[PDB]
Amino acid sequence: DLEELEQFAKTFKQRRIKLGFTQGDVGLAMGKLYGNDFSQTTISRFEALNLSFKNMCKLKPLLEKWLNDAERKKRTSIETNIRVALEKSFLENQKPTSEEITMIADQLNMEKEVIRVWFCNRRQKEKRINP
DNA sequence: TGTATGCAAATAAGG
DNA sequence: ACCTTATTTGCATAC
Repeated sequence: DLEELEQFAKTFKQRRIKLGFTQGDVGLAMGKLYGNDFSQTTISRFEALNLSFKNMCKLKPLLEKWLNDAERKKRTSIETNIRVALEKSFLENQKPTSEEITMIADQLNMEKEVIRVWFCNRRQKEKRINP
């Protein structure tokens, strides 16, 4: 429930730093503990209660565990120019075909997947511009 | 050097 | 497969 997490977040911040652990370590420690590591950003945000109640309830355990006991694909950096060609392409055809997508990943040196996702995100951005 | 944060990739859930 | 939709999560960078 509410306060329960309110506190856990706090005591966790104390114990963590006292034990000589940066959010950076804490994140990556869970890496060699569960598979998916957590960037410093997520750790910081969890401490500052800067996350959704659900995400907060989801993360408490994982962390809480780590605390006492101790006592995902890499983000593709879409470059400015590729982002442009992508935008150009989108302006011509919003919902590209699988093969078309493949064709683009081919001409733009990047993984096919990063493109399908971009086209889905773009269609989402588009909705926020024209409901 | 550690920590905060804005933008946007990537994801989970359900067709 | 692969979509929409809502949300989770990390890069990059300025305190």
